[PDB]
Amino acid sequence: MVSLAQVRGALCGALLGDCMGAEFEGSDAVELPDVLEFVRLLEKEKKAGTLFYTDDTAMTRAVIQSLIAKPDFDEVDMAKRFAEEYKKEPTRGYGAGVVQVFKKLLSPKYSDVFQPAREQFDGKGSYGNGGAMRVASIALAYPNIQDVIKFARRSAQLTHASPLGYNGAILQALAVHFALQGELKRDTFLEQLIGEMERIEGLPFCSRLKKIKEFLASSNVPKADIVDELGHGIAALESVPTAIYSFLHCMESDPDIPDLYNNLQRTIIYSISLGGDTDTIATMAGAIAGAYYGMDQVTPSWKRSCEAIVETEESAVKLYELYCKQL
Ligand SMILES: O=c1[nH]cnc2c1ncn2[C@@H]1O[C@H](COP(=O)(O)OP(=O)(O)OC[C@H]2O[C@H](O)[C@H](O)[C@@H]2O)[C@@H](O)[C@H]1O
Ligand SMILES: [Mg+2]
Ligand SMILES: [Mg+2]
Repeated sequence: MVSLAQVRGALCGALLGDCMGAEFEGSDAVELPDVLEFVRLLEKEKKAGTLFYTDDTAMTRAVIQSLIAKPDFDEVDMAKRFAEEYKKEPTRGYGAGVVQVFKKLLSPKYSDVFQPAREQFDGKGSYGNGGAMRVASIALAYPNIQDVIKFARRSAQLTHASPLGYNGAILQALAVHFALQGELKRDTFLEQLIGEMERIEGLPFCSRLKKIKEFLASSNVPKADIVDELGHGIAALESVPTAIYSFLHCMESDPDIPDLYNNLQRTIIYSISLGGDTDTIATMAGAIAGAYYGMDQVTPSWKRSCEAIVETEESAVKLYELYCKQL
């Protein structure tokens, strides 16, 4: 049985990764030293709430409010909350494409809430990581893996109609789902994910999960190799496996990151140090780590720095009660 500490951990880990990663997003200059300096400064900051969240968290909050309002899952309700959140705070950092989905949903013209997403990119759909950046809460609300898969897919398909986009969301939901199942050994965790994605894809995501297995079996893998083989990009394929790798890697000491940081801290630091799409890779890695290690590794000095931490903690309690009702 999942603990309150795990649901809280996942949501706070997602918030921290977004808030902390946001400062570096789209840098091909961010290096580990920058991130370590940022963290030391952040811990000494006298004012609370100095880091604002981005679209990653804005959409997360909308997903959560939809699940609480309509716990059997209502994609029409969720689409409306996404569109209305966009309209209310359009500057949070959304992808250039997905804005058009929100505009179409806000218009009177579409009865099918999935149709705007299908029309994206000449009808091929978005392959971006926006479906995955917000999907953790599906795994926190629905214990049954079949529900996690079908609702991750549908939640993603409101904006991301490409199989790369919505399979990336499924993968991220499954990573959170398997992280909730306890002391899970690295090898078991990957076997669980590969098992599910082979069925779902069959294989681009499986191929990357296989590379992850190879990397974890090596030592001192340079950042360059991770970036080159897994990616650090806005495409789901180039970010969701990378977030999973970050989590798995950070289950053990990293030679470049001081051991005074706990595993969840290490995970967020490491994620951000890979550069590229840093808010999204760290929000995804942070969700997984939070689910795994729980709220005991979300420290007071870190969490107080984030916009909407109190609202986030309150929403975790509500999600936990939905999870418990689903049992
Ligand atoms: O099919 C495609 N063809 C061509 N380009 C594609 C395609 N799918 C995604 N993209 C690219 O991926 C981008 C993002 O996808 P989309 O517009 O659907 O938004 P999405 O929400 O996927 O972007 C999420 C990212 O946005 C913020 O950075 C946020 O923090 C996160 O990193 C698009 O603007 C395109 O550059
Ligand atoms: Mg963002
Ligand atoms: Mg991002």
